[PDB]
Amino acid sequence: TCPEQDKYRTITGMCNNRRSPTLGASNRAFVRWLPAEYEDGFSLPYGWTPGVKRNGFPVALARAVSNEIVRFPTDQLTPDQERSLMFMQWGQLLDHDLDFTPEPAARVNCETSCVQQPPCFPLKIPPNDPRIKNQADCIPFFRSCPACPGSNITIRNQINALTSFVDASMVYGSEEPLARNLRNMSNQLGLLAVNQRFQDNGRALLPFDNLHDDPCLLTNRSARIPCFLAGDTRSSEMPELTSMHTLLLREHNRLATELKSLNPRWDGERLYQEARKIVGAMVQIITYRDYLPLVLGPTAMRKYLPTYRSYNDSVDPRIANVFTNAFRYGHTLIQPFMFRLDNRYQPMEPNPRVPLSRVFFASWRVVLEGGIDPILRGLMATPAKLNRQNQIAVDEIRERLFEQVMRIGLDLPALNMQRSRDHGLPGYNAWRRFCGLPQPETVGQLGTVLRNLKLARKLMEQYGTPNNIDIWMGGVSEPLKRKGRVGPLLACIIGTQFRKLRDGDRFWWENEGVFSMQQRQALAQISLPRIICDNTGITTVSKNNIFMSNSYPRDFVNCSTLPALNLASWREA
Amino acid sequence: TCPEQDKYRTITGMCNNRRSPTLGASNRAFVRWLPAEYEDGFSLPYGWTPGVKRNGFPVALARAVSNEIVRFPTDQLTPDQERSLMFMQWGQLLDHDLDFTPEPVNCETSCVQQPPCFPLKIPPNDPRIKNQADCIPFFRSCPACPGSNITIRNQINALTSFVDASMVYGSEEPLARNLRNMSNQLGLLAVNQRFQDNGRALLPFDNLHDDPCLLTNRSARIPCFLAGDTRSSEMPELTSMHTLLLREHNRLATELKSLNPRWDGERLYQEARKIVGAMVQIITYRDYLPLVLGPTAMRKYLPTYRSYNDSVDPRIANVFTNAFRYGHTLIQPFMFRLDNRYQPMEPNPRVPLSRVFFASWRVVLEGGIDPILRGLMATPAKLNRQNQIAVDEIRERLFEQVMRIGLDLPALNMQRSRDHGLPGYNAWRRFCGLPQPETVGQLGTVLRNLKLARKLMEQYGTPNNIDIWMGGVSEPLKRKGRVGPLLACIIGTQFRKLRDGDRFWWENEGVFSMQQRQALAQISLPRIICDNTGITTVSKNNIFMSNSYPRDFVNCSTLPALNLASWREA
Ligand SMILES: *[C@@H]1O[C@H](CO[C@@H]2O[C@@H](C)[C@@H](O)[C@@H](O)[C@@H]2O)[C@@H](O[C@@H]2O[C@H](CO)[C@@H](O[C@@H]3O[C@H](CO[C@H]4O[C@H](CO)[C@@H](O)[C@H](O)[C@@H]4O[C@@H]4O[C@H](CO)[C@@H](O)[C@H](O)[C@H]4NC(C)=O)[C@@H](O)[C@H](O[C@H]4O[C@H](CO)[C@@H](O)[C@H](O)[C@@H]4O)[C@@H]3O)[C@H](O)[C@H]2NC(C)=O)[C@H](O)[C@H]1NC(C)=O
Ligand SMILES: *[C@@H]1O[C@H](CO)[C@@H](O[C@@H]2O[C@H](CO)[C@@H](O[C@@H]3O[C@H](CO[C@H]4O[C@H](CO)[C@@H](O)[C@H](O[C@H]5O[C@H](CO)[C@@H](O)[C@H](O)[C@@H]5O)[C@@H]4O)[C@@H](O)[C@H](O[C@H]4O[C@H](CO)[C@@H](O)[C@H](O)[C@@H]4O)[C@@H]3O)[C@H](O)[C@H]2NC(C)=O)[C@H](O)[C@H]1NC(C)=O
Ligand SMILES: *[C@@H]1O[C@H](CO[C@@H]2O[C@@H](C)[C@@H](O)[C@@H](O)[C@@H]2O)[C@@H](O[C@@H]2O[C@H](CO)[C@@H](O[C@@H]3O[C@H](CO[C@H]4O[C@H](CO)[C@@H](O)[C@H](O)[C@@H]4O)[C@@H](O)[C@H](O[C@H]4O[C@H](CO)[C@@H](O)[C@H](O)[C@@H]4O)[C@@H]3O)[C@H](O)[C@H]2NC(C)=O)[C@H](O)[C@H]1NC(C)=O
Ligand code: HEM
Ligand code: HEM
Ligand SMILES: *[C@@H]1O[C@H](CO)[C@@H](O[C@@H]2O[C@H](CO)[C@@H](O[C@@H]3O[C@H](CO)[C@@H](O)[C@H](O)[C@@H]3O)[C@H](O)[C@H]2NC(C)=O)[C@H](O)[C@H]1NC(C)=O
Ligand SMILES: *[C@@H]1O[C@H](CO)[C@@H](O[C@@H]2O[C@H](CO)[C@@H](O)[C@H](O)[C@H]2NC(C)=O)[C@H](O)[C@H]1NC(C)=O
Ligand SMILES: *[C@@H]1O[C@H](CO)[C@@H](O[C@H]2O[C@H](CO)[C@@H](O)[C@H](O)[C@H]2NC(C)=O)[C@H](O)[C@H]1NC(C)=O
Ligand SMILES: Fc1ccc([C@@H]2CCNC[C@H]2COc2ccc3c(c2)OCO3)cc1
Ligand SMILES: *[C@@H]1O[C@H](CO)[C@@H](O)[C@H](O)[C@H]1NC(C)=O
Ligand SMILES: *[C@@H]1O[C@H](CO)[C@@H](O)[C@H](O)[C@H]1NC(C)=O
Ligand SMILES: [Ca+2]
Ligand SMILES: [Ca+2]
Ligand SMILES: [Cl-]
Ligand SMILES: [Cl-]
Ligand SMILES: [Cl-]
Ligand SMILES: [Cl-]
Ligand SMILES: [Cl-]
Ligand SMILES: [Cl-]
Ligand SMILES: [Cl-]
Ligand SMILES: [Cl-]
Ligand SMILES: [Cl-]
Ligand SMILES: [Cl-]
Repeated sequence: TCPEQDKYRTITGMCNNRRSPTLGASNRAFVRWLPAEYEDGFSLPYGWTPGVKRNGFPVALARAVSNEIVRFPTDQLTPDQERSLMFMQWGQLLDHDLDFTPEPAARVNCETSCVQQPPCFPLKIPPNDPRIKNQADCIPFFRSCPACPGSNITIRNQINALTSFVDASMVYGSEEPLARNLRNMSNQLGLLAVNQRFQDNGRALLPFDNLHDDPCLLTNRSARIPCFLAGDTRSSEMPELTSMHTLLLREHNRLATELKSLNPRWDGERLYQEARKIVGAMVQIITYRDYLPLVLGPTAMRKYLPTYRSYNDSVDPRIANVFTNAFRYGHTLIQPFMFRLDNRYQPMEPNPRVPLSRVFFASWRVVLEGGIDPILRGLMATPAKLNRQNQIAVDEIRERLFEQVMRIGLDLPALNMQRSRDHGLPGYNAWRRFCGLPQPETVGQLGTVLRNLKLARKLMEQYGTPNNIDIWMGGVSEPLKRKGRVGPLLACIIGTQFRKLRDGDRFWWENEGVFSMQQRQALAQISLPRIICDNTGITTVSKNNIFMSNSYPRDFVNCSTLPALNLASWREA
Repeated sequence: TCPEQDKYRTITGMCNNRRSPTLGASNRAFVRWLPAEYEDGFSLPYGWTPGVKRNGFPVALARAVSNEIVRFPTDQLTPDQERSLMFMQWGQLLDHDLDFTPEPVNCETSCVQQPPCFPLKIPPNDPRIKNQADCIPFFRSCPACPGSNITIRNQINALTSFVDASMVYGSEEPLARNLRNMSNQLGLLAVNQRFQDNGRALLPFDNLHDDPCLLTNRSARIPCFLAGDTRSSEMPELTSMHTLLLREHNRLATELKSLNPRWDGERLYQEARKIVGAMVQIITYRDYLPLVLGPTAMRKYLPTYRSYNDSVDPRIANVFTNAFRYGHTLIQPFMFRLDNRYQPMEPNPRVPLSRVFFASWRVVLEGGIDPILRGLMATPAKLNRQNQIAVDEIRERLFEQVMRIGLDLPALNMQRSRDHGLPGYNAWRRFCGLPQPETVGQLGTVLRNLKLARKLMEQYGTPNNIDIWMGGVSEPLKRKGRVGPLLACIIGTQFRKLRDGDRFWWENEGVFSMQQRQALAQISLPRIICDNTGITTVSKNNIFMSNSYPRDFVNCSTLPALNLASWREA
């Protein structure tokens, strides 16, 4: 059973909820907000058996839907005047705090075969594909690991390998073996392990991982730079993400250092926990104070996230299956380059803009092409992409995803849609209904909902009914909320999820007993610009709201102008 | 994939809901309305490991709770002036339409706590069981995902959730074909080939490996019956109702053959089955449930039907399997049999319940079903009172004749809720939007009974830990109902989903013609008894309320029969 008193989070999230102690813990099934919809009722995804209809209509190929609706010419790309690319990157990093859906290891081999045999669910290629002319080819896809393998009885559900809580588990890990390996066990300073072979202008980099089949090595053979080791396994997927992970590692070590000065008699354990506790609170505050309001807009923010009252032990904090797909809205924010800038915020030469298809798993570009400062600068001073109904997502992810390290480039929009079918998620209208929103039955009604009859027509041509529209596709097709970057449906799902992660987290930073009133006063002062200042060689940063500020010099200030975190109230006699 | 058109229910309930076709089908996990509460978070029930507390307090022995709170002296028993014993029996029969939770080696003879056994420990100073090294046998319910460290243990419903008379027809296709008369093209159910009840049909016999009905008598050598549900023989009153509905099927198939001579056996079976199903729905929702819930809760939880809603989940909830056991408080300690003058039928007009369990011989050799049905109609149910919860015939002597020791059904109810990982009273109160008492004083207010509140806190320590059955049946009854607010909410909520989420609900456009629905509105359970037994005087009005001979009785000739005119075809 659970300790009747405790001071800190467990690593796995076990015991956050004392009455049902696995809720929000790692390696458990997702909760379902709606009953699953599988071709055979309990296991096989729609699109599995050729010729089998969904709810009266043919299943559209995920790749076909991507081609006809998501595809757009890259020269048309609209930059978001009101959002930085840091808005995109915080979303990915946050996602990697919340959910990871494990797949079986490459092994019959889904990566090299186009045979549809468990556990493979390859994406078929439509006729007249702009890229893949051989229709006997396919895009690789492994089905998500089931919670109960080989069962006839259970309705297939998938697994979340992370703690659902906003607890910085992407830094500290969600399993105890990994969480100990991430720590510096050389001394009693309560530090996280740092790279022993390289530094970034004197500052720390993430340790290297020891992988059986390391993909970062494939991106540059001569460089011989492996993937990094972090709390989450996807830390090296793009260098912008790596940058944020690195930034938070440093911030942990900085805090543990300052707490050692302040409380000299604290051992390594106490320093680690207390630093971890703060980093967690900082991720909560940036997310709920700065990030989410700009996702949802002010109306939805009031509706779905009213003022915090207190912890409610009857609120289920698990990640919902649908959330893993809906929170992928952020794929519409992705620019087709990685932007690097020098200390004058000027294109850092020789390669200021690297195509995304050449940065995936390219840990070598962090170690050998100037560290994280140029990348963080690019995030702060470049605009996000804007989602528009005829410019949904760029070809660097739709045509060339992981191009360097796979037999064929993937299509992330199409994977989003195959994945929703794999997970047995209901269609657009079922989720509309779940959210208390009107459900369009006809092309005209869908036109009204989308304020776009052209797009409504394309969707009905693919899907036949709005009942069958894949949740991602429908969600991101919707016109955006005032001062937000999602439509009503995604607002509802995302809002609902984050409310539960807050109200049902016993260690929420505002919950009575977690922090003293003076510590909460102090924590209210933190910001992400400040964290960049404290832990990089950057001295000019974005004005608050870092997710909106996107134009040099107009939206920038000196580091000296910003309030630091005062750790005075953490001192003990 | 589901047939895009169909006329009749599948046997398994597959394809009722076309978007999620397993919903309400047989042999699937229960739905959870709340997250499970297990000692280890995912599998072990509270009370499993000695010394491990629940939510700050020791776990009370289920048998101790039964002894201190459920036990009452049988001479104090209060009869319900407003409810027949038929009200009790229809509840059990309906339950056997909705849910059966299957179990799996050594649990029947061993008191060692080793999976899958979860034996009930005996407290000191037990009124009945003096040997503290003994125990009450208990098998844990089967898990949906055996041996998993990942999944939160959930249990299985072997029946169709729908109100579809699956206790008559079966919930699996092998069994459903064996229940049919495949000798001819009349669409009949199989009847007993060795015995009759004054010329009328009895249920076939089952072929069981370990048949308990044989143990009851022994010289009589009468095995258990075979029905849609495996529990048909558990008491003869239940057997009577099963038998009654078998006859009613065969009667309807007969009349439809006259009316439509060119219909084959399949068409007759399905069309008769369709009617019997509608009759079970109508008696349940029109006659039964209003008297369970009372008029307030009935309006709240079961407003006027509109139409089928394919987004309503019709699965049975895990908690319902335990909450709907409220009907154990309605059970009288005798089986009552009456002759055609409604007078004690000799020999043995009142048999102790501990001598009727699995006693199929008493149907075949002691006068058939007419005396039993008469006893149900003309005897009062027991009334649930806070100091008279459940009788010792089920608390002390359950299944005494057919196993090594008498069971305690109230205690099993409570061990079972822990087995299933159900939250305690307050979590369910909260789920229902009801106030959650934290102190003995608040619990006194809620129960309108400070004495009972004190006893419960002595056992449980907090209202958070009170077992759902125990808490539910402790609550004062609603005006003109026989459950409190919490059970009203759970039961009401469940039956609303079974109605609004059933594609084959009898009022749903397209199931029956408008003329067939006019005709079906006329059916009643008294009528069904008339049509299919040698009984000619039956209960008035609301059979579940009518409980006193002659005051509440009428002649069969006074009642309208079911007009099958609108079932005729060219
Ligand atoms: C601590 O947090 C608990 C969880 O709250 C939910 O999650 C949090 C994060 C917020 O988003 C909350 O706003 C959200 O509600 C709270 O407990 C919940 O309280 C509500 C209100 O009393 C309870 O609702 C009641 O549910 C009864 C049972 O029926 C429910 O379940 C069925 C199957 O699950 C489903 O068919 C029903 O639709 C219903 O589901 C609820 O729907 C309503 C509205 O869409 C929601 O408000 C509920 O959250 C849903 N619950 C679930 C579990 O999915 C109903 O009978 C009852 O409504 C009846 O009475 C009211 C007036 O009395 C009438 O308006 C209405 O006509 C109806 O007849 C009510 O809806 C809910 O079950 C509780 N959840 C749990 C886990 O117990 C706590 O209240 C909160 N405590 C504090 C101090 O803040
Ligand atoms: C756990 O935590 C500890 C403490 O925080 C980490 O210790 C650090 O290890 C790294 C790498 O293993 C060291 O970096 C190397 O530094 C040497 C020279 O060290 C000197 O200069 C430092 C510069 O600021 C200075 O801090 C050092 O002072 C400390 O150490 C001395 C002597 O032990 C001690 O007495 C003092 O009191 C201080 O504690 C010292 O003056 C440098 O030569 C190395 O160069 C490498 O890289 C180059 C390429 O640029 C390569 O070409 C070289 O040949 C070589 O490979 C390297 O930069 C760092 O000095 C350590 N810091 C401290 C505070 O001890 C430890 O790593 C953590 N473990 C894990 C797993 O994270
Ligand atoms: C057909 O039936 C559908 C299900 O009906 C339910 O069961 C039947 C038998 C009745 O009891 C009925 O009353 C039940 O509703 C029905 O769909 C349901 O419609 C409601 C209302 O639109 C939906 O509730 C809304 O849900 C969203 C999402 O949150 C829910 O899920 C989370 C996670 O599980 C829970 O924590 C929440 O408590 C919710 O349960 C909510 O965001 C939303 O509340 C917000 O918006 C409303 C309206 O503005 C505000 O009043 C609130 O304060 C919030 O701001 C609602 O709670 C429900 O999800 C939905 N269920 C399904 C399965 O879709 C359907 O409408 C019926 N249709 C017809 C045609 O008859
Ligand atoms: C490479 C990828 C990115 C590069 C910038 C990227 C970005 C984001 C943002 C901005 C997100 C949210 C705001 C976000 C969320 C989630 N993603 Fe996505 N993403 C990249 C790559 C992937 C890939 C590949 C997947 C898996 C696709 C598949 O179905 O096979 C992916 C998923 C997700 C996801 C679900 C996570 C999970 O539980 O497994 C998000 C919530 N991303 N990304
Ligand atoms: C013998 C038993 C009965 C009568 C002589 C009897 C009566 C009822 C009524 C009147 C019910 C509803 C109003 C009702 C519901 C449910 N019961 Fe209960 N019951 C008798 C015996 C049992 C036994 C034995 C069990 C199982 C005991 C255990 O848990 O160890 C039992 C259960 C149930 C039940 C749950 C059924 C399931 O899903 O498996 C009801 C809904 N009854 N009974
Ligand atoms: C088990 O079943 C047997 C029947 O198979 C039961 O035996 C029966 O007991 C009754 C007791 O009244 C006998 O009734 C008697 O019948 C005779 C002849 O008409 C009559 O003279 C007596 O006055 C009385 O009415 C019945 O005949 C007898 N049947 C047989 C075949 O022996 C037995 O009692 C059952 N087990 C029990 C209840 O312990
Ligand atoms: C199947 O149905 C037939 C016809 O309804 C049953 O046959 C009758 O059986 C009774 C007694 O068992 C006989 O006395 C009648 O003379 C038979 N009637 C006819 C028309 O043949 C048959 O027994 C049924 N089978 C089962 C298993 O119930
Ligand atoms: C692979 O990594 C090497 C580092 O090992 C990167 O480049 C090297 O190539 C640059 C390209 O202009 C040279 O200017 C560098 O001096 C050189 N560095 C070393 C140590 O050899 C190389 O560009 C990477 N390859 C690709 C195609 O990106
Ligand atoms: F640890 C993890 C990181 C990323 C994931 C991703 C989840 C979505 N599906 C694709 C997965 C990436 O798999 C890859 C990527 C590059 C490769 C590779 C396989 O073989 C050699 O080069 C899974 C596990
Ligand atoms: C689960 O854990 C138990 C208890 O230690 C172990 O005996 C069992 O073999 C494990 N099984 C699986 C399938 O993970
Ligand atoms: C039923 O008919 C009988 C005659 O068989 C008659 O005496 C009796 O009064 C009728 N009604 C009632 C209520 O018993
Ligand atoms: Ca987490
Ligand atoms: Ca049924
Ligand atoms: Cl879901
Ligand atoms: Cl290293
Ligand atoms: Cl905040
Ligand atoms: Cl368009
Ligand atoms: Cl700078
Ligand atoms: Cl439940
Ligand atoms: Cl037989
Ligand atoms: Cl009705
Ligand atoms: Cl025996
Ligand atoms: Cl009392």
